Amino acid sequence: NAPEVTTAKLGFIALTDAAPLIIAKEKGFYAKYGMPDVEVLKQASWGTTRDNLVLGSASGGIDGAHILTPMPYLITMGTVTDGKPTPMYILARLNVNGQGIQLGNNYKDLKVGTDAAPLKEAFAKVTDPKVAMTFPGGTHDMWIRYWLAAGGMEPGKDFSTIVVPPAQMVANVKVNAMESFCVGEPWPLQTVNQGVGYQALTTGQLWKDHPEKAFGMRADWVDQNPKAAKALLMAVMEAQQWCDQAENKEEMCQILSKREWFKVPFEDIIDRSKGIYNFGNGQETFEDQEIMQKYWVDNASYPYKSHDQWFLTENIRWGYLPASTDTKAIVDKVNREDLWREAAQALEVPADQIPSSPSRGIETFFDGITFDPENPQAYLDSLKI
Repeated sequence: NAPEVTTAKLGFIALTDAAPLIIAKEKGFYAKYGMPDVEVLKQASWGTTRDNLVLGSASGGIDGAHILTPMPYLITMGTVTDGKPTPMYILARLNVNGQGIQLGNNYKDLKVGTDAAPLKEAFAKVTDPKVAMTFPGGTHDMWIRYWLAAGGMEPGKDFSTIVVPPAQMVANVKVNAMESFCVGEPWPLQTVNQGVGYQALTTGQLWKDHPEKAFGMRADWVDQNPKAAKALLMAVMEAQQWCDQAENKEEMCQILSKREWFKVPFEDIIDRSKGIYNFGNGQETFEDQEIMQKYWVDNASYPYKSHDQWFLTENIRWGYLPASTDTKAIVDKVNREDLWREAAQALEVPADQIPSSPSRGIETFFDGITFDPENPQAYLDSLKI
Protein backbone atom coordinates (compact mmCIF):
# COMPACT_ATOMS: atom_id res chain seq x y z
CA ASN A 1 0.00 0.00 0.00
CA ALA A 2 1.01 3.64 0.52
CA PRO A 3 4.33 4.48 2.13
CA GLU A 4 4.13 5.25 5.86
CA VAL A 5 6.44 8.23 5.26
CA THR A 6 7.14 10.27 2.15
CA THR A 7 10.76 11.08 2.95
CA ALA A 8 14.01 9.24 3.70
CA LYS A 9 17.57 10.56 3.99
CA LEU A 10 19.88 8.55 1.70
CA GLY A 11 23.57 9.14 1.66
CA PHE A 12 25.92 8.72 -1.30
CA ILE A 13 29.62 9.19 -1.99
CA ALA A 14 30.54 11.00 -5.26
CA LEU A 15 31.01 7.92 -7.44
CA THR A 16 29.37 6.82 -10.68
CA ASP A 17 27.91 3.77 -8.95
CA ALA A 18 25.72 6.09 -6.83
CA ALA A 19 23.92 6.94 -10.10
CA PRO A 20 20.80 4.88 -9.39
CA LEU A 21 20.11 6.80 -6.17
CA ILE A 22 20.67 10.19 -7.85
CA ILE A 23 18.71 9.34 -11.02
CA ALA A 24 15.84 8.08 -8.86
CA LYS A 25 15.55 11.69 -7.62
CA GLU A 26 16.38 13.54 -10.88
CA LYS A 27 14.11 11.44 -13.11
CA GLY A 28 11.29 11.32 -10.56
CA PHE A 29 11.35 7.63 -9.71
CA TYR A 30 11.00 8.22 -5.94
CA ALA A 31 8.01 10.47 -6.55
CA LYS A 32 6.48 7.90 -8.88
CA TYR A 33 6.38 5.56 -5.83
CA GLY A 34 4.82 8.01 -3.36
CA MET A 35 7.96 9.44 -1.81
CA PRO A 36 8.58 12.75 -3.50
CA ASP A 37 10.45 14.14 -0.45
CA VAL A 38 13.45 11.80 -0.43
CA GLU A 39 16.79 13.57 0.18
CA VAL A 40 19.88 12.23 -1.61
CA LEU A 41 22.75 13.60 0.49
CA LYS A 42 26.41 13.65 -0.36
CA GLN A 43 28.70 12.21 2.35
CA ALA A 44 32.34 13.29 2.70
CA SER A 45 33.77 9.81 3.31
CA TRP A 46 32.88 6.26 4.18
CA GLY A 47 33.77 7.15 7.75
CA THR A 48 31.21 9.96 7.83
CA THR A 49 28.66 7.76 6.06
CA ARG A 50 29.15 5.24 8.89
CA ASP A 51 28.82 8.07 11.43
CA ASN A 52 25.55 9.28 9.94
CA LEU A 53 24.10 5.76 9.74
CA VAL A 54 24.99 5.12 13.41
CA LEU A 55 23.20 8.37 14.23
CA GLY A 56 20.03 7.71 12.18
CA SER A 57 17.78 10.42 10.83
CA ALA A 58 16.12 11.13 14.19
CA SER A 59 19.46 12.33 15.54
CA GLY A 60 20.48 14.25 12.40
CA GLY A 61 22.06 11.46 10.36
CA ILE A 62 20.77 9.26 7.54
CA ASP A 63 18.39 6.29 7.10
CA GLY A 64 20.31 4.47 4.39
CA ALA A 65 23.02 4.86 1.79
CA HIS A 66 24.77 3.91 -1.42
CA ILE A 67 27.42 1.92 0.46
CA LEU A 68 30.33 -0.52 0.18
CA THR A 69 28.83 -4.05 0.56
CA PRO A 70 30.87 -5.01 3.68
CA MET A 71 29.78 -1.93 5.57
CA PRO A 72 26.22 -2.90 6.52
CA TYR A 73 27.78 -6.06 8.03
CA LEU A 74 30.58 -4.29 9.91
CA ILE A 75 28.11 -1.71 11.25
CA THR A 76 25.46 -4.32 12.26
CA MET A 77 28.11 -6.47 13.97
CA GLY A 78 29.76 -3.43 15.49
CA THR A 79 33.42 -3.71 14.52
CA VAL A 80 33.54 -0.24 12.92
CA THR A 81 31.32 1.49 15.45
CA ASP A 82 33.21 1.75 18.70
CA GLY A 83 30.49 0.18 20.84
CA LYS A 84 27.44 1.11 18.79
CA PRO A 85 26.41 -1.89 16.65
CA THR A 86 23.48 -0.61 14.52
CA PRO A 87 21.47 -3.15 12.54
CA MET A 88 21.19 -2.76 8.81
CA TYR A 89 19.77 -4.52 5.76
CA ILE A 90 20.98 -4.78 2.18
CA LEU A 91 17.97 -4.28 -0.12
CA ALA A 92 19.80 -4.46 -3.44
CA ARG A 93 23.24 -4.50 -5.02
CA LEU A 94 23.62 -1.08 -6.69
CA ASN A 95 26.24 -2.30 -9.20
CA VAL A 96 28.85 -4.82 -10.23
CA ASN A 97 32.33 -3.90 -11.60
CA GLY A 98 33.86 -0.54 -12.23
CA GLN A 99 36.47 0.32 -9.67
CA GLY A 100 40.12 0.90 -10.47
CA ILE A 101 43.61 0.25 -9.14
CA GLN A 102 46.03 3.04 -9.95
CA LEU A 103 49.76 3.59 -9.53
CA GLY A 104 51.72 6.81 -9.18
CA ASN A 105 53.87 8.02 -12.08
CA ASN A 106 56.98 6.65 -10.40
CA TYR A 107 55.83 3.21 -11.59
CA LYS A 108 55.34 4.08 -15.23
CA ASP A 109 58.41 2.21 -16.49
CA LEU A 110 57.10 -1.05 -14.98
CA LYS A 111 53.86 -0.95 -17.00
CA VAL A 112 52.02 -2.86 -14.29
CA GLY A 113 48.73 -4.61 -15.05
CA THR A 114 46.93 -7.46 -13.25
CA ASP A 115 50.27 -9.02 -12.24
CA ALA A 116 51.43 -6.95 -9.27
CA ALA A 117 54.69 -8.91 -8.72
CA PRO A 118 57.01 -6.27 -10.29
CA LEU A 119 55.97 -3.90 -7.50
CA LYS A 120 57.72 -6.02 -4.89
CA GLU A 121 61.25 -4.82 -5.71
CA ALA A 122 59.99 -1.29 -6.45
CA PHE A 123 58.17 -0.89 -3.12
CA ALA A 124 61.39 -1.98 -1.40
CA LYS A 125 62.99 1.31 -2.55
CA VAL A 126 60.30 3.21 -0.60
CA THR A 127 60.35 3.82 3.15
CA ASP A 128 57.04 2.44 4.55
CA PRO A 129 55.15 2.45 1.24
CA LYS A 130 51.45 3.09 1.60
CA VAL A 131 48.60 1.97 -0.61
CA ALA A 132 45.27 3.78 -0.27
CA MET A 133 41.82 2.26 -0.03
CA THR A 134 38.46 3.67 0.95
CA PHE A 135 37.42 2.08 4.26
CA PRO A 136 38.94 -0.74 6.32
CA GLY A 137 37.28 -4.00 5.38
CA GLY A 138 35.53 -2.30 2.49
CA THR A 139 35.44 -3.37 -1.14
CA HIS A 140 38.50 -1.40 -2.35
CA ASP A 141 40.56 -2.58 0.62
CA MET A 142 39.68 -6.17 -0.44
CA TRP A 143 40.45 -5.53 -4.13
CA ILE A 144 43.82 -3.89 -3.66
CA ARG A 145 44.92 -6.41 -0.99
CA TYR A 146 43.84 -9.29 -3.27
CA TRP A 147 45.83 -7.91 -6.20
CA LEU A 148 48.96 -7.22 -4.12
CA ALA A 149 48.76 -10.57 -2.39
CA ALA A 150 48.41 -12.47 -5.71
CA GLY A 151 51.63 -10.63 -6.59
CA GLY A 152 53.39 -11.92 -3.46
CA MET A 153 53.15 -8.80 -1.29
CA GLU A 154 51.90 -8.88 2.26
CA PRO A 155 50.10 -6.12 4.16
CA GLY A 156 52.11 -5.12 7.21
CA LYS A 157 55.38 -6.31 5.68
CA ASP A 158 55.76 -5.02 2.13
CA PHE A 159 53.26 -2.14 2.38
CA SER A 160 50.68 -0.62 4.72
CA THR A 161 47.11 0.30 3.83
CA ILE A 162 45.78 3.79 4.56
CA VAL A 163 42.25 5.19 4.22
CA VAL A 164 41.57 8.15 1.90
CA PRO A 165 38.00 9.40 1.13
CA PRO A 166 37.11 8.58 -2.51
CA ALA A 167 36.77 12.17 -3.64
CA GLN A 168 40.20 12.93 -2.18
CA MET A 169 42.18 10.09 -3.83
CA VAL A 170 43.35 12.18 -6.79
CA ALA A 171 44.51 15.08 -4.55
CA ASN A 172 46.43 12.64 -2.39
CA VAL A 173 48.29 10.87 -5.19
CA LYS A 174 49.28 14.34 -6.41
CA VAL A 175 51.17 14.91 -3.15
CA ASN A 176 52.62 11.39 -3.07
CA ALA A 177 50.62 10.27 -0.04
CA MET A 178 50.60 6.70 -1.41
CA GLU A 179 52.20 4.53 -4.13
CA SER A 180 48.98 2.92 -5.33
CA PHE A 181 45.26 3.24 -4.66
CA CYS A 182 41.89 1.65 -5.34
CA VAL A 183 38.71 3.73 -5.78
CA GLY A 184 35.58 3.69 -7.95
CA GLU A 185 34.81 5.71 -11.07
CA PRO A 186 35.13 8.53 -11.97
CA TRP A 187 38.40 8.83 -10.08
CA PRO A 188 40.51 6.28 -12.01
CA LEU A 189 39.79 8.08 -15.28
CA GLN A 190 40.31 11.48 -13.70
CA THR A 191 43.72 10.25 -12.52
CA VAL A 192 44.62 9.34 -16.11
CA ASN A 193 43.23 12.51 -17.63
CA GLN A 194 45.03 14.74 -15.15
CA GLY A 195 48.24 12.80 -15.78
CA VAL A 196 48.90 12.21 -12.10
CA GLY A 197 49.06 8.44 -12.29
CA TYR A 198 48.16 5.49 -14.51
CA GLN A 199 45.74 2.58 -14.20
CA ALA A 200 46.89 -0.98 -13.61
CA LEU A 201 43.43 -2.53 -14.06
CA THR A 202 39.69 -1.99 -13.79
CA THR A 203 38.22 -4.34 -11.21
CA GLY A 204 36.05 -6.43 -13.47
CA GLN A 205 39.48 -7.78 -14.58
CA LEU A 206 40.11 -9.03 -11.01
CA TRP A 207 36.66 -10.62 -10.51
CA LYS A 208 34.25 -10.67 -13.44
CA ASP A 209 30.94 -8.92 -12.67
CA HIS A 210 32.05 -8.54 -9.07
CA PRO A 211 29.55 -7.31 -6.47
CA GLU A 212 30.38 -3.74 -5.36
CA LYS A 213 27.97 -1.18 -3.88
CA ALA A 214 24.83 -2.00 -1.97
CA PHE A 215 21.67 -0.09 -1.23
CA GLY A 216 21.75 -0.39 2.54
CA MET A 217 19.31 0.88 5.14
CA ARG A 218 18.98 0.94 8.92
CA ALA A 219 16.87 -2.05 9.93
CA ASP A 220 14.82 -0.02 12.39
CA TRP A 221 13.62 2.29 9.61
CA VAL A 222 12.80 -0.63 7.27
CA ASP A 223 11.00 -2.62 10.01
CA GLN A 224 8.95 0.46 10.96
CA ASN A 225 8.25 1.59 7.40
CA PRO A 226 7.94 -1.58 5.26
CA LYS A 227 5.73 0.00 2.64
CA ALA A 228 8.06 3.01 2.19
CA ALA A 229 11.06 0.65 2.01
CA LYS A 230 9.32 -1.27 -0.80
CA ALA A 231 8.56 2.02 -2.55
CA LEU A 232 12.20 3.18 -2.32
CA LEU A 233 13.41 -0.21 -3.61
CA MET A 234 11.12 -0.14 -6.63
CA ALA A 235 12.22 3.44 -7.40
CA VAL A 236 15.87 2.38 -7.18
CA MET A 237 15.28 -0.65 -9.44
CA GLU A 238 13.63 1.47 -12.13
CA ALA A 239 16.49 3.98 -11.86
CA GLN A 240 18.94 1.09 -12.25
CA GLN A 241 17.19 -0.07 -15.43
CA TRP A 242 17.30 3.50 -16.74
CA CYS A 243 21.00 3.97 -15.93
CA ASP A 244 21.90 0.63 -17.49
CA GLN A 245 20.72 1.60 -20.99
CA ALA A 246 23.37 2.68 -23.54
CA GLU A 247 20.99 5.34 -24.81
CA ASN A 248 20.86 6.97 -21.37
CA LYS A 249 24.55 7.04 -20.51
CA GLU A 250 25.14 10.53 -21.94
CA GLU A 251 22.28 12.04 -20.00
CA MET A 252 23.25 10.12 -16.85
CA CYS A 253 26.75 11.53 -16.96
CA GLN A 254 25.58 15.09 -17.70
CA ILE A 255 23.45 14.84 -14.56
CA LEU A 256 26.25 13.39 -12.43
CA SER A 257 28.67 16.04 -13.68
CA LYS A 258 26.57 18.97 -12.44
CA ARG A 259 27.55 21.10 -9.49
CA GLU A 260 24.38 19.73 -7.86
CA TRP A 261 26.03 16.29 -7.74
CA PHE A 262 29.71 15.39 -8.42
CA LYS A 263 30.96 18.71 -9.81
CA VAL A 264 33.34 16.61 -12.00
CA PRO A 265 34.14 17.22 -15.70
CA PHE A 266 31.84 15.18 -18.01
CA GLU A 267 35.03 13.89 -19.71
CA ASP A 268 36.14 12.10 -16.55
CA ILE A 269 32.86 10.19 -16.38
CA ILE A 270 31.46 9.37 -19.83
CA ASP A 271 34.09 7.13 -21.35
CA ARG A 272 34.09 4.58 -18.54
CA SER A 273 30.27 4.63 -18.42
CA LYS A 274 30.47 3.37 -22.06
CA GLY A 275 33.19 0.78 -21.43
CA ILE A 276 35.91 2.83 -23.15
CA TYR A 277 39.19 2.39 -21.28
CA ASN A 278 42.27 4.60 -21.40
CA PHE A 279 44.63 3.43 -18.64
CA GLY A 280 47.30 6.04 -19.46
CA ASN A 281 51.04 5.48 -19.58
CA GLY A 282 50.97 5.20 -23.35
CA GLN A 283 48.77 2.11 -23.28
CA GLU A 284 46.40 1.94 -26.25
CA THR A 285 42.75 2.70 -25.45
CA PHE A 286 40.44 -0.35 -25.65
CA GLU A 287 36.70 -1.00 -25.36
CA ASP A 288 35.13 -3.70 -23.16
CA GLN A 289 31.40 -3.57 -22.42
CA GLU A 290 31.52 -6.62 -20.20
CA ILE A 291 33.83 -5.20 -17.52
CA MET A 292 32.12 -1.80 -17.25
CA GLN A 293 29.79 -0.83 -14.39
CA LYS A 294 26.44 -2.62 -14.69
CA TYR A 295 23.29 -1.76 -12.73
CA TRP A 296 20.81 -4.26 -14.09
CA VAL A 297 22.06 -6.57 -16.86
CA ASP A 298 23.51 -9.93 -15.77
CA ASN A 299 21.42 -9.84 -12.55
CA ALA A 300 23.59 -6.97 -11.27
CA SER A 301 20.97 -5.59 -8.90
CA TYR A 302 20.06 -8.90 -7.25
CA PRO A 303 21.98 -9.02 -3.92
CA TYR A 304 23.38 -12.52 -3.95
CA LYS A 305 23.94 -13.88 -0.45
CA SER A 306 26.98 -15.83 -1.78
CA HIS A 307 28.58 -12.47 -2.62
CA ASP A 308 27.99 -11.08 0.87
CA GLN A 309 29.50 -14.36 2.20
CA TRP A 310 32.64 -13.79 0.13
CA PHE A 311 33.15 -10.30 1.55
CA LEU A 312 32.87 -11.64 5.09
CA THR A 313 35.28 -14.46 4.22
CA GLU A 314 37.82 -11.92 2.80
CA ASN A 315 37.37 -9.82 5.96
CA ILE A 316 38.24 -12.99 7.91
CA ARG A 317 41.25 -13.46 5.58
CA TRP A 318 42.72 -10.18 6.83
CA GLY A 319 41.60 -10.38 10.45
CA TYR A 320 38.86 -7.75 10.33
CA LEU A 321 36.33 -10.31 11.58
CA PRO A 322 36.81 -13.28 13.95
CA ALA A 323 37.76 -16.55 12.26
CA SER A 324 34.95 -19.07 12.06
CA THR A 325 32.35 -16.18 12.46
CA ASP A 326 29.11 -17.82 11.24
CA THR A 327 29.02 -15.92 7.93
CA LYS A 328 25.95 -17.71 6.52
CA ALA A 329 24.01 -16.79 9.64
CA ILE A 330 24.66 -13.05 9.62
CA VAL A 331 24.09 -12.89 5.86
CA ASP A 332 20.65 -14.46 6.40
CA LYS A 333 19.82 -11.59 8.79
CA VAL A 334 21.28 -8.61 6.87
CA ASN A 335 20.70 -9.60 3.26
CA ARG A 336 17.13 -8.91 2.20
CA GLU A 337 17.08 -10.52 -1.24
CA ASP A 338 13.53 -11.53 -0.21
CA LEU A 339 12.50 -7.82 -0.28
CA TRP A 340 14.27 -7.51 -3.65
CA ARG A 341 12.25 -10.38 -5.13
CA GLU A 342 9.00 -8.92 -3.77
CA ALA A 343 9.75 -5.57 -5.38
CA ALA A 344 10.83 -7.08 -8.71
CA GLN A 345 7.64 -9.18 -8.77
CA ALA A 346 5.50 -6.10 -8.11
CA LEU A 347 7.26 -4.46 -11.10
CA GLU A 348 7.86 -6.60 -14.20
CA VAL A 349 11.52 -7.59 -14.17
CA PRO A 350 10.76 -10.61 -16.40
CA ALA A 351 11.07 -14.01 -14.69
CA ASP A 352 14.43 -14.86 -16.24
CA GLN A 353 15.87 -11.70 -14.70
CA ILE A 354 14.96 -12.84 -11.16
CA PRO A 355 17.54 -15.37 -9.86
CA SER A 356 16.20 -18.74 -8.63
CA SER A 357 18.81 -19.00 -5.92
CA PRO A 358 20.65 -16.68 -3.51
CA SER A 359 23.98 -18.06 -4.73
CA ARG A 360 25.62 -17.04 -7.96
CA GLY A 361 27.66 -20.23 -7.65
CA ILE A 362 31.40 -20.70 -7.81
CA GLU A 363 33.37 -17.48 -8.30
CA THR A 364 36.68 -17.42 -10.17
CA PHE A 365 39.25 -14.68 -9.51
CA PHE A 366 41.79 -13.53 -12.11
CA ASP A 367 44.49 -15.68 -10.53
CA GLY A 368 42.35 -18.80 -10.93
CA ILE A 369 41.59 -19.07 -7.22
CA THR A 370 37.98 -20.11 -6.78
CA PHE A 371 35.38 -19.44 -4.06
CA ASP A 372 32.80 -22.16 -3.58
CA PRO A 373 30.13 -20.71 -1.29
CA GLU A 374 29.50 -24.23 0.09
CA ASN A 375 33.05 -24.31 1.56
CA PRO A 376 34.58 -20.92 2.45
CA GLN A 377 37.27 -22.52 4.56
CA ALA A 378 38.65 -24.32 1.48
CA TYR A 379 38.88 -20.94 -0.25
CA LEU A 380 40.92 -19.50 2.65
CA ASP A 381 43.07 -22.64 2.71
CA SER A 382 43.92 -22.03 -0.95
CA LEU A 383 45.33 -18.54 -0.27
CA LYS A 384 49.03 -18.17 0.47
CA ILE A 385 49.03 -14.75 2.18
